[PDB]
Order: sequence, then C-alpha cells, then structure tokens
Amino acid sequence: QLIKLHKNSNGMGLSIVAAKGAGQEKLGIYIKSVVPGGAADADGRLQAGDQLLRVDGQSLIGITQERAADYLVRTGPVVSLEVAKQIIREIIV
Amino acid sequence: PELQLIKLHKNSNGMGLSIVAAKGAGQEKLGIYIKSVVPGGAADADGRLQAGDQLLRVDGQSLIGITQERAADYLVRTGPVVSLEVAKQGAIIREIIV
Repeated sequence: QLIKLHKNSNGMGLSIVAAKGAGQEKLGIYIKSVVPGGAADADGRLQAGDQLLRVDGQSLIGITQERAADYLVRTGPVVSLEVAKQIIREIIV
Repeated sequence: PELQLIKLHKNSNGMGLSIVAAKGAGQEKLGIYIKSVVPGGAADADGRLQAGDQLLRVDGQSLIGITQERAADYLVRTGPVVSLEVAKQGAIIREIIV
C-alpha cells in the first residue's frame, strides 16, 4: 500500500530501525515508533512494526542502514512511501 | 555482555521470536541469537528481549555450543512461561528520526 506524507519542520515524524524481520534474509527498514504530533501520526495509517519498502520509488531493501537513512532524509515536502503492513487498530469497550 | 534472567509469558503465537544459530564476534562457540522480535508478539509486549540478544538457556537446558535444530526442538516444547537466561547485546542502537 502506498502512503503520501506531507512533511513539516520535524519531517515525516518517524523513528526508524534497520532489521531483518521474521522470514526475511534481507536488511529492511522498519518503523520503531511514530512521533506523536507529527505528519505520520496525523495521517494515522503508519504504525510501529510496518516496513518501509520504497521511498519515492527507491528500494529500501537489502541496503546498508546509512544508505537507507540517507534516501529518507533527502526527500521533498511530499513523500511517497511503499509500505508492507506487518489487524485490529483499536477496540471499543 | 550482561546476563539477565527472563521469564517470558507466551501467547497463542508462541514467543514471537525469530532465532538463528550464529557465532558472536570473538566467541568460538555457536550461540542461539534473536534475529527478530515479532511486532505485537509475546516478547515484543514484554519489551526486554531484542534482536542480537543471545539465548543461553531455556528452562534449565543449555543452548550454548549446540546446533540450531536442537535449540528449536527445546524451545517449541516449552510451557506457557519460558525461563530464559539471556546475554544482552552490547551495541547502543542510535535513534534515527526522519
């Protein structure tokens, strides 16, 4: 699923970590946390654990942490992310 | 590495861990390492276990210097509460904000 975020001065509002998720041999980029108050938080679709596959068409799979982080910081005000959603977001009680 | 005793409470999806046999830098003996912590899983919810931590022992059974297949045999035959002895990974994971 594709997700477009409108960055503010604090950017996308994503804390990220490089890891090899269960079943994957390749290094991937994962959302550690969604910064409260930020663009990603307001959009609401992204959550901790989701994998960022592409940013503006560029692959974030099987590359070093430094290269992936560079691709993410060198984006424009509107960024297009290709996500892997890794079901119930909330529960009414 | 610092040692920690961890009593992990499983759920319906197990421990929520992906493990791998590898040798830590320097160590000659094979070790059982956490490759990944599954999001929303039991270990994830517990919060103490992290990728890179070494599982040394489970319910009194050693996991050091053994093949990867034997380790999984032990681990899947555990009860609801898993008594782990772990070696905490040393690296300081830097916060990357974008």
